[PDB]
Amino acid sequence: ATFEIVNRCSYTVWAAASKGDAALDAGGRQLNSGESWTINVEPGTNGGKIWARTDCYFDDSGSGICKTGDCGGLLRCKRFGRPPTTLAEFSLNQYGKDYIDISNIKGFNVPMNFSPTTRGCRGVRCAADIVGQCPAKLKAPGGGCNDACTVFQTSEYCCTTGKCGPTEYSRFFKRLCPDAFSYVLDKPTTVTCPGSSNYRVTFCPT
Repeated sequence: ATFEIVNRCSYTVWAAASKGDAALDAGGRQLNSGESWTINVEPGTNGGKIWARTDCYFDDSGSGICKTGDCGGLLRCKRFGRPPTTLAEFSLNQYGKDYIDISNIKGFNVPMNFSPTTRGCRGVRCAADIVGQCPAKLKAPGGGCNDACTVFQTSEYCCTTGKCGPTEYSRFFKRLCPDAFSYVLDKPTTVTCPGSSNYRVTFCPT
């Protein structure tokens, strides 16, 4: 499957793509404002994610640091990124269908649209100014809006036992972005697409 990753932000981002224990395609690349990077993701990839990283520095070897979304200091990510990260999440070719969503469970750094480029389903979007409107206690001093689990490390925020409810903090993310997951047990906003669909992830869609 193809994923065209498009940076519409006015700032550079370093795109990342991983399924947690491995890179997808090259795993990461710099995207200046306006640039597009097309990746190939193997059919059947389960639990893949794409995200933006901000304010990165990399040496000649591809080692360094990002202020949001850092994946072990690598340009080419092999693992998931450090919160806060808005997440485009997908599982492909799962009993004949693809499943896509956006999540704010690991916080928010960059606004996102995640849409099919092929027929048969709708896109999802989280494009509100979550960083600007972020509750004081959630603001990440390194940049972005943290989720409550990251900040407070409680069973209720992290849904550790599988029995958690919405919270004042999850309701903030849900109010700004109704079509993204706000907490682990949120009413799902996952979209079913035809198996083997192709996609575009656009940072800063509006």
